[PDB]
Amino acid sequence: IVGGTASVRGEWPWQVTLHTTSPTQRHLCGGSIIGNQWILTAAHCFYGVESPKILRVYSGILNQAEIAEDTSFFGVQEIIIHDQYKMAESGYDIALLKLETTVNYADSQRPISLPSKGDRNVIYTDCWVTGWGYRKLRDKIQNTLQKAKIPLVTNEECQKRYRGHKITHKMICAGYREGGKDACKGDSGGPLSCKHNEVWHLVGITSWGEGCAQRERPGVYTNVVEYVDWILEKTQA
Ligand SMILES: *[B@@]1(C2=[C][C]=C([C]([C][N]C([N])=[N])OC(=O)C3=[C][C]=[C]N=[C]3)[C]=[C]2)O[C][C]([C][O])O1
Repeated sequence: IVGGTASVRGEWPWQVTLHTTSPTQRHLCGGSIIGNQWILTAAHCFYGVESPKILRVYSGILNQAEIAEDTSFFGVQEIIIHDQYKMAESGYDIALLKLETTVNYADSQRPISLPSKGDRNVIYTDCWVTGWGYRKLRDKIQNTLQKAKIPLVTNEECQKRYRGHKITHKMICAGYREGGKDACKGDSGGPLSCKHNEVWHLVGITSWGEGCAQRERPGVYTNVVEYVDWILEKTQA
């Protein structure tokens, strides 16, 4: 997260830090708890991941320093990638992680409500992107969970900033026309949370962008509401 600040413990209880143990353990991507056994994240996070066995999900985490060899974690039983996904910039950058065990909710770890199709007309004015990603470019994973408030931008306006891409209705962008605040490497898969009527919604999933926090280069996120049907179908035993 570029241009953000340190988060408060338990402030983003749905945020998880997804790690890979190969070759040696490290943060790989962000993710959001959406069910007692489900994490919603980005599909491009699993490039090269041949098996869910090397994945480890950590919830109720603020600082990466909290994570040690003796720290409890959730194993991944199954990785579910949307069957139409090819690459982040093409859309369909969404994936589900079925945990080997159930998450016991608490103030430090609880789910985030998915957006309702009857909210597409709703205009979010209080959205934040969070993560342990780079603060600058060519940097490194941060210790403390960073947060940054970022206004959404219309797709028509986003399309203007990405003339070489096709910004579909399954994508949603956010950023300041002057840059400065934005998601960056390591923030992938994390949530874009908007607070509407005292309730938090998982509006988007950090997917891609051009560089980090550049002027006239809004971050691009998966438009979660466009996938509630997909999510139901895939999480229904
Ligand atoms: B992801 C991941 C997250 C962010 C980025 C960013 C784009 N973000 C944005 N502007 N909203 O791009 C870079 O940081 C970047 C791009 C090109 C050259 N240098 C840096 C990219 C990727 O987080 C984990 C990673 C795993 O695949 O994906």
